[PDB]
Amino acid sequence: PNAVELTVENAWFIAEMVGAGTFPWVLAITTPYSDEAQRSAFFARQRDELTQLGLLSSDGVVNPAVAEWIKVVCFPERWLDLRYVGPLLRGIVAQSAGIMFNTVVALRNAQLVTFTAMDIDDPRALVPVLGVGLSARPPARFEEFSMPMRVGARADERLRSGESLDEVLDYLGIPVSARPVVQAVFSGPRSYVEIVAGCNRDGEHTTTDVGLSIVDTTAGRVLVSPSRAFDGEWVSTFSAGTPFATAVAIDQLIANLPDGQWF
Ligand SMILES: [Pt+2]
Ligand SMILES: [Pt+2]
Ligand SMILES: [Pt+2]
Ligand SMILES: [Pt+2]
Ligand SMILES: [Pt+2]
Ligand SMILES: [Pt+2]
Ligand SMILES: [Pt+2]
Repeated sequence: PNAVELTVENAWFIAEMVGAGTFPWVLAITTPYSDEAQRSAFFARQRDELTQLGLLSSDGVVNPAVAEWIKVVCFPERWLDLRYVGPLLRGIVAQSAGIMFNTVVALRNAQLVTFTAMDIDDPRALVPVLGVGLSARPPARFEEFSMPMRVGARADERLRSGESLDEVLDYLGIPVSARPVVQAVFSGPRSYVEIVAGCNRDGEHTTTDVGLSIVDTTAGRVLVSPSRAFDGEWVSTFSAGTPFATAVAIDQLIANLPDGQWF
C-alpha cells in the first residue's frame, strides 16, 4: 500500500501522464519505443496494463498515491542518487517537501522499478535503504586510513606493470593486520554503491562533486569517503562500514549542499 512494483514502461507512461518529461538520469528509464508508430501501440498497451492493474481508472485517472510518488521522484527538491555495481541496479531517494510519508524511494532493477513511500526522519533510517543494492555484509574491522588519487594512480601503474598487489600494499604501507580488508576492497566478489546528493533550492540543480562509496567485500563492509584537497586532488578515507559511520558519512555528504540541513 506504501509500495508498488512496475515495469519500467509502466513507470514511463505514468510519468508522461503526470506531466513529467522524464525521470532522474540515474534511473536510466528512457523512451520505450522508437517511431510515431510505436508510440500509439505503446500507449494503447500501457492504458490497458495500468487499467488491469487498477492503477488507472476506467475514467482515466492515475491512482493518486502512485501519481504522487512518481511526481516526488520526477520533481524532487532534495535527492540521493544511488548507482549500484556488482556481479542495471539504480536508485534514488527523493524528497519533495512541498507535495509530501516524506520520502519516496525508487529502485530500478533491469526491466522493473519499485516505488516505496517511507518516513525518514534521520540518516540512520537510510542505512537499510541504501543497503538494498548491497549484499548485507557486516562491517569490516580495520584501522581507518586514507589514500590520495595521485597515490592510487601510481599504485595502478605498478599493478599494470605486473607488480603484485602484495608489493603495492607494501609501497602504500598498509599494516599487515589491515590487508585482509584492503585486499578484499580491491578484489571480487564485491558489490558497491556510489552515492551523490542533490538539491533544487534556487531552482538550480546542484549536486555534490563528492560521491560516497559503500563497498561490501569478502572481509566486510567498507566506507570510502572522498574529499577534494586545496589543490583539487581527491583524497579518500577508508573506514569500517558500521551503521553509525554510514549515517555520519551520509549526513556529511549532504552537508556539502546549500539546502544543507535535510534533517
Ligand atoms: Pt494492439
Ligand atoms: Pt512494445
Ligand atoms: Pt495521498
Ligand atoms: Pt565485477
Ligand atoms: Pt580513488
Ligand atoms: Pt610505465
Ligand atoms: Pt587526481
